[PDB]
Amino acid sequence: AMYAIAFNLVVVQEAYTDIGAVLAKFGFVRTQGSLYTNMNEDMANLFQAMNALKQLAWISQSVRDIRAFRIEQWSDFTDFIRN
Amino acid sequence: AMYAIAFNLVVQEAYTDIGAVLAKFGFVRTQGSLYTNMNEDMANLFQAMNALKQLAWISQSVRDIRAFRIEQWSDFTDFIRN
Repeated sequence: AMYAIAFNLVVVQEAYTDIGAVLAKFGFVRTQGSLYTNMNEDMANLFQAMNALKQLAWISQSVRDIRAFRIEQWSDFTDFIRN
Repeated sequence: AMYAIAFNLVVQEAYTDIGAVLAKFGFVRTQGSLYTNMNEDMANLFQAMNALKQLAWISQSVRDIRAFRIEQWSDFTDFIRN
């Protein structure tokens, strides 16, 4: 299924870099904003991504809000908008 | 259900004007350039997208725009902030 991670930071580009690096290790790529998606893997993979983030000592003081969710009915409106 | 709109722009700026149109159909910016509405249906999302479409300049200045349903919305803030 399609899993997604979205967050709010308080820190910038470096933190976004280091978080993106941890998430890339589990197939989560920045798609549209501060939204990281993985269209392939399951919940165990999402949970390993979230454990890997926890490991980063500084993330608890830089992340205000972090959401993970399943995306369904992923739909492209780019053409619907470009007329 | 929970619906969301995510986009990539090229040219806070006109995030204001898109956000204003989307706020009219209950879509609020929640986490980045991600606008969410927990409440309404596909018809509401549809007229939100028509409302964007009518903006003259949005064709030049949107590269990618997705809409989708969110399920299993989960809060990992406590999970992380330990």
